[PDB]
Amino acid sequence: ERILVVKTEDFLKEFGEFEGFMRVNFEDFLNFLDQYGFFRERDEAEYDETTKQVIPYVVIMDGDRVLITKRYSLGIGGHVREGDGATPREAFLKGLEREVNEEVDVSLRELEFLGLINSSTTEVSRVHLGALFLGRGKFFSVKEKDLFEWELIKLEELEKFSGVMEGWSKISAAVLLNLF
Amino acid sequence: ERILVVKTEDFLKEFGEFEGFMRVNFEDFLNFLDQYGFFRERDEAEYDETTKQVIPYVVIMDGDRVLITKRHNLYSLGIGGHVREGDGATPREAFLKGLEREVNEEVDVSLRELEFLGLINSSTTEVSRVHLGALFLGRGKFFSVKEKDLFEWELIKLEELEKFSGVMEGWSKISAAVLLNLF
Repeated sequence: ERILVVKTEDFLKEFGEFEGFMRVNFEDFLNFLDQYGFFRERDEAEYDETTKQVIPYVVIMDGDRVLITKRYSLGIGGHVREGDGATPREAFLKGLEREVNEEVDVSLRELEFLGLINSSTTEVSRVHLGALFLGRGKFFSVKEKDLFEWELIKLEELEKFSGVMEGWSKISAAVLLNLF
Repeated sequence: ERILVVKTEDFLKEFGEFEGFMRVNFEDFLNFLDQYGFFRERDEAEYDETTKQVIPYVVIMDGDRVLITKRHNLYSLGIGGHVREGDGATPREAFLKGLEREVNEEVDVSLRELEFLGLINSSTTEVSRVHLGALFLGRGKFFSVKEKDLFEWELIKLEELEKFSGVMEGWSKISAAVLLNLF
């Protein structure tokens, strides 16, 4: 499984040093992936902070409710695979679609890029770069019952729930609440 | 007490939208203060998200140890305060003296470099949403806290800071993450 990465060094040169979330221009991010993105074996990428794995991270909203899942997580993330597209930008956009459709049955109406998530507080977060989207649509079901439980919570309740969340979910909760 | 503030619209225009910490150039920031900074009554800024109160926020390191303080009482990392109108003739001048004053009111230290690291902008609390943090690392000799009946302190090794960051909140937690990544 070869997956999409960028050199952390190139990421830092292009977007600067930040911890948490930062809004960026989507065109600029896609241009960045085409210029600096490459593919590596997941087994070598997982432990090597030389690179950051590019992770589309989609928060699903159905009306005024946001989907949260437990194995709580606010976003649905996955890797971008070499086979997902001819170029890093194409692979990214197709992985975004595939990634979400693996976990849930949803009819998306619009997907909005919000920005990037970069955090350094765990071994795993240090080897990941998140591309945060808000996916507005109709939620039908989760694809695998033995993998995930789900809840659809109102934004009024997200304030409460984000206290029991960690990492990217916590950051994404803060961003979503501030946006609305 | 009239204190240094900026309009949120001016802040977002200059620095954009972020949640957490972002590195910025110190000169650019000070220029930003001179261009957009002004002073307003403190009590009347607490209830207003139209403006952000500029808070110098200094993490102190003595050798390879970092200062943690504690007045539920969380451990905290960083000493902050408001910049007062009487600290200087301009926003930049008031900031720089207020930065020094702010720290000296809380602790007895002798600091080499104040290294400006960047800005903290978090929206997770009422106080957070009206505060803009200017994060510095001050390296020096730490002697004591000014008010020993208001705070306890500990100097912890940097390899212990990850543990403490796990139980801290707010700007302390963010600042711990920034410092650990710098090292």
